[PDB]
Amino acid sequence: MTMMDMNFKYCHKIMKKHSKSFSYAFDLLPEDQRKAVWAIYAVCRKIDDSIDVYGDIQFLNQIKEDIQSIEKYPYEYHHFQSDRRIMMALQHVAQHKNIAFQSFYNLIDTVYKDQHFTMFETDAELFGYCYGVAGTVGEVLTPILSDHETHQTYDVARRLGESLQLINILRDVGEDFENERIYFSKQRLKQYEVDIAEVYQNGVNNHYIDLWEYYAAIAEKDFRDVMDQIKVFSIEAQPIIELAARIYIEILDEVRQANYTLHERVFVEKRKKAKLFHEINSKY
Repeated sequence: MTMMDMNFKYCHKIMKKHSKSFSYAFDLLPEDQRKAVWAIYAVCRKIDDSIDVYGDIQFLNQIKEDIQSIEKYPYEYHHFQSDRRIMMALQHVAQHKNIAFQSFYNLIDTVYKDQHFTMFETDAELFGYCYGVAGTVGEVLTPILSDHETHQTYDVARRLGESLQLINILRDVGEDFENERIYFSKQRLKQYEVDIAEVYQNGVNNHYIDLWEYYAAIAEKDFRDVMDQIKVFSIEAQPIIELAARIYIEILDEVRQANYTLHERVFVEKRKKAKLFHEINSKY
């Protein structure tokens, strides 16, 4: 194990700890590609989690300065201020692949703003947030998952990232509420006559189910549109992205099977993930 291997193994640890679903799928990529995904995913996770280190923006400002250093001087040695293992790995990736730095900055800007979170007035604001925290991740991963990127490649990766984030929102309604966050928009909540605190206390009801399904239908349609355009990705990445996506679509059914509970985090069994891989791998 070289020092750089240690850095990437740490990024893998971070990715697998945060999401068994994505790790299950992306770890199937060829070695050089999966390591780049681990590094990009790990940087985005550190950014997403940064405010709670001390309780303010210090660490986030350091992550940003580190990324700016890599962008400006990819081939110079930097004494990183945030997490050296992750930044050394990101820099290693940047030395070999085009990295969309402004997408990392859009993500950082979204996380800074989330400090002053106020509910979204409309679905456009919710979808803007999905872009900021997840469509940006799809954008940064685009060159790793495709041989020749076009605006189309980025558009499909961005839409996949945003769809996955909407599924995350649909799975986490209860845990997010506990953490003083409601992502459904005020407009849609008013329209469907739903109060999340009231549902967290009293259980599901038809108004809530209708609202949840309204968003689930949007995620499912976007998923279909991404699958229809899967050929923008490299031949090796195609079944991996289809698997990652199918596992997430499956979380929606797990929520329905659990009667839309706001009191536990549902999940797709590892054994079920393997079943989905078999079904897709047989098509390829």
